[PDB]
Amino acid sequence: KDIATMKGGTITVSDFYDEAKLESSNQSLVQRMIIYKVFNNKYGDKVTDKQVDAEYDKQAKSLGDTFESQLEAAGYTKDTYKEYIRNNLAFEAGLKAHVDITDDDLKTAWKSFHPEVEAQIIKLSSEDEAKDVKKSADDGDDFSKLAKDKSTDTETKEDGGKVKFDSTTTTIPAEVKEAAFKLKDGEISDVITTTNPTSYATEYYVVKMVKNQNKGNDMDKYKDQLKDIATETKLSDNAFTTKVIGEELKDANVKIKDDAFENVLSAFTTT
Amino acid sequence: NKDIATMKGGTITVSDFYDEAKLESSNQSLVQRMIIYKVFNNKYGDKVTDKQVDAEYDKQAKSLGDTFESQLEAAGYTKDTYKEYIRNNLAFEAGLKAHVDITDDDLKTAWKSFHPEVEAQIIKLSSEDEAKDVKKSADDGDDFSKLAKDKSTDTETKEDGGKVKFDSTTTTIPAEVKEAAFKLKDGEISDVITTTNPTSYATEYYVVKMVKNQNKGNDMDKYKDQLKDIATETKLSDNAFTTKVIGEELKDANVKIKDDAFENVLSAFTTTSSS
Repeated sequence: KDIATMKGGTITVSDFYDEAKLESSNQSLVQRMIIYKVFNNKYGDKVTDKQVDAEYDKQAKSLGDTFESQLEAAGYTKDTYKEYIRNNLAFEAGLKAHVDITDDDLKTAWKSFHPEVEAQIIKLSSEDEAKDVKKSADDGDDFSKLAKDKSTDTETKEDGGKVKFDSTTTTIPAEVKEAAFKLKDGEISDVITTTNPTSYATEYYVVKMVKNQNKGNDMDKYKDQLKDIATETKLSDNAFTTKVIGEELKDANVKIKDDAFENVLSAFTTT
Repeated sequence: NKDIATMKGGTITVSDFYDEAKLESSNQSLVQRMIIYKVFNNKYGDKVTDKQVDAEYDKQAKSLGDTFESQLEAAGYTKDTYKEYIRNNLAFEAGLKAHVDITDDDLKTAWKSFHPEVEAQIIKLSSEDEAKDVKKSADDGDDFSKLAKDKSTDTETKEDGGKVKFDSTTTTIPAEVKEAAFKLKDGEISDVITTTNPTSYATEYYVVKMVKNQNKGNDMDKYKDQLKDIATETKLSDNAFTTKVIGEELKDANVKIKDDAFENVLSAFTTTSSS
């Protein structure tokens, strides 16, 4: 009840509500809170604790030893950042449940798909460093040796910079996939400038092609994964998700009891 | 707690809303302001009257049209509730004012760029030719008042013969205008004057006739009441100032945050060790 007190006067949760319920930020909030609840009641069974754990783990290693404490900063606990993860997973489950892929959808996926290749990567923090490296590889230093000695991708460095990837591989920069796929077997890239998911990560890279793969004609060979890429595409359209969310709110018979949020769903329940 | 909404298996209560909202940064700031408002209201509230609330409401209302009434429903406010906001800011500023102790220096600064009240006439034109034409007219003769009535696009002043009274502090008059105006001797007509603003960006032109200029002289004591005013208004907008004052009043009110989720909400005002 009491959020704070002072000489003559108390501020309650109720007093806080009456103010907050006006704020735009809280319009958006109660919207999301309704959406999450509806999708959780419907698609929540499709999401497992294992997958929540998995997603937590993923993002945690991808965000430092400080993550634990970066959540204190964002007001979250562990168990409550999971709750957010569990909300997003059931949400996307729901969207996925409304995907019906078309021969067009597939064709679009295809047009820019590349199948899995084996390659070796050296990553450097400098431009000279990578320029210097490419000359080395030109001379004929063993790739794996240069990789072992130099690559700053500690992920791959001990293995001779061996990576496997396709057009969809997320951990690998776009400028890299771009250059790599061009290469014939045993051919070494030029230097490659890029940006990473960081927001400023201006890395450089050299690449050796181990096993390139041509995709051919009959797209049916890669139909299982084309279905996938295609599905991921739709899940990012707002025309799509708007519609889907629209449908599910209708399905769940959502009734706004507080006049203050009477308008909160209007973005969906409309023509 | 009340239900905010319901659906097939599931209710969202105010309580459920709270536990989520109390994390949001927006709501950090909110409970901050709400604590500050309450503290100043308990202390300086008597210094604010319903009349002054009404006054402030009225002011802003006429300054927005038939829009306003309905622009508040848009911002989630009622009339009764927008008043409560006005009453919160008035008691806030009351409190700040209560901590102003002006210095000889404060006054001196006010003085340095003060000009006392002058009587003048202003014609506003939306063209450059129009105003160039006008200045020749005033040069010829014809009553200033007449030219003002016929031409000035400032419907504010147009019916009065363009009579304005103002000083250095008058906000409704463009600074490039006050600049040119104060230079003028009595009965002297300005040159054309280009300027800005109005609707946050524009290019108006102005002609000015000086009716009664006033020199400020030496003894700054003559204008002590209004220098104190300018000075007071200056302090009320210093952050170092207001921070300190708000700091003090929270201390005075022995504010205790009962929900760990806002434990940090007053920290901007809790001055501590700095070496």
